This record gives sequence, C-alpha cells and structure tokens, in this order.
Amino acid sequence: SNADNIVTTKSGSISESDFNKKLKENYGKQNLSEMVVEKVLHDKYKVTDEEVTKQLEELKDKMGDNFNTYMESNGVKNEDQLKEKLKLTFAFEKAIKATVTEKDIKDHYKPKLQVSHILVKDEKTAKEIKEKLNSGEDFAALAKQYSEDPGSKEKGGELSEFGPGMMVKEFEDAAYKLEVGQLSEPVKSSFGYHIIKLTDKKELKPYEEEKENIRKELEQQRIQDPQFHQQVTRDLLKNADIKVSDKDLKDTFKELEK
Amino acid sequence: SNADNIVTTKSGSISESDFNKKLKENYGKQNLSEMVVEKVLHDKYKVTDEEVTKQLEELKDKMGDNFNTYMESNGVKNEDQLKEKLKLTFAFEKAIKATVTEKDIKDHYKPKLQVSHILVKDEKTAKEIKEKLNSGEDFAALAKQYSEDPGSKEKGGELSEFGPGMMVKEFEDAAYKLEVGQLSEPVKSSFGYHIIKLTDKKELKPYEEEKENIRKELEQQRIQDPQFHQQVTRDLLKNADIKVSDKDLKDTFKELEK
Repeated sequence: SNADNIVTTKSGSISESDFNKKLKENYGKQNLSEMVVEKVLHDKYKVTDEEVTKQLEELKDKMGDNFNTYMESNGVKNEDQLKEKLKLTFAFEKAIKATVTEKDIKDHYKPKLQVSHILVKDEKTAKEIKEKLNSGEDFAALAKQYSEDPGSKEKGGELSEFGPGMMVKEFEDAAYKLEVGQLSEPVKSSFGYHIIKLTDKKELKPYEEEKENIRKELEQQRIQDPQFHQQVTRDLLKNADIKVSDKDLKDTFKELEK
Repeated sequence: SNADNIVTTKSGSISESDFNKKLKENYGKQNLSEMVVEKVLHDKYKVTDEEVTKQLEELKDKMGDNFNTYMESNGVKNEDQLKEKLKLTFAFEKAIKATVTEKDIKDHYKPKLQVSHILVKDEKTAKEIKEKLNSGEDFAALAKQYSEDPGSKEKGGELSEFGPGMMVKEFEDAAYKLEVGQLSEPVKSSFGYHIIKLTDKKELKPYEEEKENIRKELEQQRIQDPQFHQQVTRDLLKNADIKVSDKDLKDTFKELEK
C-alpha cells in the first residue's frame, strides 16, 4: 500500500506515499508543461510511422554497435520510445516551418547585388570620401587609398555577389535603395563606416520558380535559430486555451503571460 | 478520481492517472536519488534551526527588497522551504569537512620555503645551466642570464615564500627535498624546465598551534572543489546499504558501482 517502503537504507526507509508527494512537488509543473506541449504538437502537426521508422534506420546504420549504448543515454529503453523522441522533434520542426508566410517569402524575392564598398573607422573620413566621390574621383582608386577591408582594398572594393539575409540589415537596406552606378550615404556597422556602390544587379528567375528554394532556406534558417523554438513553443501553448484544475499545479503556465 | 481531468486544452485533456504515470517515468529516479541523498545528509550531519535561521537573516538584510523576488526563483515559496535548501547545503559542507583526516593535516604541517629558480624552455639548456652551477657560477647571475620568468630574472630568481599545496606538485616535492643552499635537478612544469635553490627555511610554530588553521584551509579548499562534492555524494550513498523494492525504480542507483 501507500505506507509500504519503496527503498530501505541505514539512514531509514521512504514510503511510496512520501515518495509520490515529493515527486509531484518537485517535478509536477515541469512534467505538466512538457506533457501539454507534446499533446499540442502531436495534435496540430501529425508525423507518420514511416517518417519516424526511416529516420531511426538512418541512425542505426550511422551509430552501428555504438547505438545500443547511445539509446540508453537519453532516458530511452525501447526503440518505440526513441521513435517518440524523433517524432516530437519532427513535429516541432513542422511547427517552425508553418511560421513561414507568403509575405516572408516575397520579402526575400530580391535580385542578388554586385557591389563595391569602402570601409573607414570614423564618420568624419566617410563624409570626406563621399565628397571626393561627388567631385568625380574613381571609387576603385579611393578604395585602394582608404578602405580598411584587406579582402577588397586591392580589388576596387569589390565584394562577392550577395542577396537578402546574407548581410547585416543596415548594409543590406542601404544597398537595395541604390540603382546601378549610384553611391550610398555612410552606413554604420560593427566594423565602422561603409560607402556602397552598386555595379551590377543580377537577373532573377520568375517568382513561381524561386518561392520553393526561398521557403526551404527560411525554413532551415528558423530551425537553427533557438529564438523560434521559444516563439513556436510560446504560441502553441497560448493558442491551446489551457485551464489547470489541480490546485498544486495551478501556476504551471504562470509565465505564459506574453 | 484518477480518470478525472487535471487540465483541459483545445488539443484535449490529461487525466490525473496519465499525468502521475508519466511523472514517475520521467522523474521517478532523479527524485529517489535526491530524496535518499537528503535523507542520509540529515541523518549523518544534523544542522540546527539556529545555524539555518541565522544564515537566512544574513541573506534577508543583503537581499533587502530583492529577496521576495529571489526566493520565488528557486522552486521555493515559503521561508521554511528556503531553510531546507540552506540546511541541506550546510549538511553537505559538514560532510566534506569530515573527509579531512589527521594524516591530511600532518602532510601540510611543513615549513614555508624561500627559494630562487631559473626557468628555461628545454631540458638541454637546463642540464647546461645545472653544470654551470656545479662549476661554481653564481645562481643569481645565471638567473639574470637565462631565466624566462619576467618577475624573477632581475631579482636573482627569487620567488615569494610558499608552503604546501600552493605550488604544482612536481615543483613543491622537488623543493622540500632540498637543504639550505642545495640545488634541485631540472624540474618539468607547464612553463618548461626549472632549477630550484633553497635560500631559507622559515621557522614553524608547534603542531598543536597550527592544526586548527591547516584544517580550516583544507576544509575550505575541498568546499570549492566540485571533485569532492561528487566524492562525498558517492561515498554517503555507498555507505547507505540502499535497496529499492519498487520495480520501476530498481536501476536508480545503477551507476553507483564505483
């Protein structure tokens, strides 16, 4: 019964009752949180047995003899339990992929830009250089004279072609406001102050032939960002209309406010 | 009853039965381990209410208004619960202090040594210097000529007086084998190769007037070393003659083997 010991020691025994009460007091909330999140992910994003058995076989071949040792190091004791971990992980990813909207994909359908840039440490030098450019001095020559970027000062300030999300927002936004041959205003970044010149604006395949690739890149970009793992968790729980009836676990979703 | 919900969501409800079963499966062992360790520490090393109430008041004054906010950030909701944390921490320290034996205190009752040293990068240069010393060349002069130690090459290789446990074992052991005026053999350390000369061997107060200080230093030295927190935990559990009767929690003290 509840008053019967579950362990004996030379320091005394512990009843199943005291054990169960202590357990709910120190893990009740963490366990309810996990349980509800797992119940919502399997509800909103179903994963099939094929997608999980497949991922498992690809892990068995890679692990080999080191598999039976790895499975026991994750609170898992059966292959059915490891599938549950793999399945929960795959549902979580489907949840993140679902946060990618048309607008997010359109904001990234922009042509790759071929630009040159001059990097100086202070804003004073940047305005001075921007004035020599207005006077008609050669951008490639000024980049050889003042740029601090070792990988572009010898090559007229040329940078490898780039596209959306590949550069710092301040640098990117300034570059897409330019027309071929136009110069930017001094742009501040962590390395100092930049002057951007657009030399070429690469062609762009139709939208309907790029949305697939754009979507996959955003999807993978969010899967690595743990900022989205916290965002997706938080949103699934708020949209779950959670109501705890157990008095001891009432303030489990306490910090879900935001 | 057990079939009654403890939470409702738009993704479905969870019964108290499923909740309790899932809880024991994902925290049963971690909770049993903690519970037994806490039961052994309060059994072998009693802490009084004065030692805990006192430590608490010293924490209230330091925390001030930031206290009511700190207490809620440690899974604690009452002052009686915070005392339990403080008490467990004080019992754990008493456990570590108890690992200090007479032999450990005697091995540290040694006189402080005043030595000079020459530091070179290779063993070849060390033997060459050790030979110039045998020939009768001045140690202070050779330290000015070859030592790599910026803080002692200009001062004849002099080092501040030191005692047991303050230096690397290889350096310390070599220094206590010397008599005033004797030179060591080349000693290897992380910085290279050393040649030690003992210039003075400071006086030492009687053993009975030093064991108190020696004991306190070893006690505090082990309280910071987490190598002892794992050692004391492991030993208290092995000396507890633990026997788990619950089948689901049988392999909780599985990895206690050593």
